[PDB]
Amino acid sequence: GNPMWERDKIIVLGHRGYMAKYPENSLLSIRKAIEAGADGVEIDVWLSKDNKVILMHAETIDRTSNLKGRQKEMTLEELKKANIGMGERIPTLEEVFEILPKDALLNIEIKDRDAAKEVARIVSENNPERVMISSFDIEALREYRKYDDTTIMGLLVDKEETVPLIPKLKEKLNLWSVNVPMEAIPIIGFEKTYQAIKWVRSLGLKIVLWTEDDKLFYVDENLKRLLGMFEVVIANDVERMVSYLSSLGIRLE
Repeated sequence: GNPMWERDKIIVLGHRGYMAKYPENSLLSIRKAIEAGADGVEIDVWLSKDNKVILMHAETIDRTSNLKGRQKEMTLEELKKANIGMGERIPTLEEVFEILPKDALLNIEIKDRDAAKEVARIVSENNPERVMISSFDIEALREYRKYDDTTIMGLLVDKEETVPLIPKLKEKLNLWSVNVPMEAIPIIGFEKTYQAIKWVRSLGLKIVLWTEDDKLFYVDENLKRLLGMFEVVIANDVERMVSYLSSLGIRLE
């Protein structure tokens, strides 16, 4: 189907660019991720008051920037006025596609269903084959699918009750993957998590693994025990992940 995401090699993306070492959701972290050997990056996007797709994880700029405010209620000039760490400014999605290699993977996490239209447009101009759209918000995935029905799409899951719904969401939304947090292993148990992933894969879905704490990849060799059950890992520390996967012999470089 899609040779950019369907590989025999494990895909490594940097979480918010490279948030273990550089400012999150910044243009600097993105370049740094690619140079450390990431296949690409995951970013969080919202829609600004004046209709620009901007990168930011939280619903306010309090925590990562020196200013305050809800970015949905602000314009792009007011936002390019923040410092998000190391002199970086809040980037727009267009700036991200300018910075990235034209072949580099981009996992856009839509945090704002209002952004779906603009995200689909920008994406159609910038080589969609290398884009994955994901969201915890099903209505954001649904809205995205009104504009673009071919781009690779992943459902992010943070609640146990979403899992039985996956077969129907797969059909409603033409899902390629389910994006699973490593935190599920402690919270619901390793074996339950394993069986759940096995079941999702039996539906013909691929698996993206993410986490808020890269320790959870390495403790109790959680990721090693899942070898063969994931296509993509989203790592806060790209260098550590690339080395680790090299050390297992499964991913070159």
